[PDB]
Order: sequence, then structure tokens, then C-alpha cells
Amino acid sequence: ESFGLGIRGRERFEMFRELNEALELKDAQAG
Amino acid sequence: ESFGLGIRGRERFEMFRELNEALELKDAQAG
Amino acid sequence: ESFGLGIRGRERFEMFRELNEALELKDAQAG
Amino acid sequence: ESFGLGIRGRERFEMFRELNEALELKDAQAG
Repeated sequence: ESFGLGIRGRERFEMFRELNEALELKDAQAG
Repeated sequence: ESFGLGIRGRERFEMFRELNEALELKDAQAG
Repeated sequence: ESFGLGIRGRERFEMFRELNEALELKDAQAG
Repeated sequence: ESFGLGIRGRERFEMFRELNEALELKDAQAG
């Protein structure tokens, strides 16, 4: 289940980008 | 310009979703 | 309800600081 | 100088809290 989040901001998208990569890292630490 | 973030997380996407809507409101206040 | 956080990051804290302010604005609009 | 955050939301602080803790982990990795 994917969700498309269209944004017209490089700064905003940058945040969600760093937050998304950081969340994925936590998963690797668990398993 | 214009960046689409395809997140497969209801929780994570929920955060960026609320952050995107809240960020758009600030832009309206400016000007 | 009021918790405190000890962050020594001007940029990081600045981000969460903007969210808190923008969050309070959403309550005024309600919707 | 340190910057305290006074949020009136357990959920909100959780986000900013998980971000600060998750962002600090990245430093340990470095590149």
C-alpha cells in the first residue's frame, strides 16, 4: 500500500526524505 | 521543483501528511 | 500535558520548534 | 546553548523525540 505525496517544496520534501531514511535504519537495527 | 514521496507507511506518511498541510497554511499567512 | 526535551541543536530544535508553533495555529482554525 | 521544548502533546513530543534520538544514531555511523 503506497501513497503518493505530491509537494511543491524542496525543503519540505527534504525533511520527509531524511525522516524516511532514518526510520528505515531503525528497522535494520531491530532485525 | 516538485518532488513526489512514495512512502509505504501509514504512520510515517501520516506525519509527513500533517506536516505538509500545516506547512501550506504558513505560506498563506505570508505575503 | 507538558513534556520537556533537552536538545542542543539549533537547526534540529528549530525544526521541531516550527512544528509546535504551526501545530498551535491549526487549533485556531479547527479543520 | 541548549534549547528546551515545551510541547502540550504526548504524540507530538514522541515525533520530535524519536527524530532527535533517531538523528543522533546517524552520527554514530558517519560517512
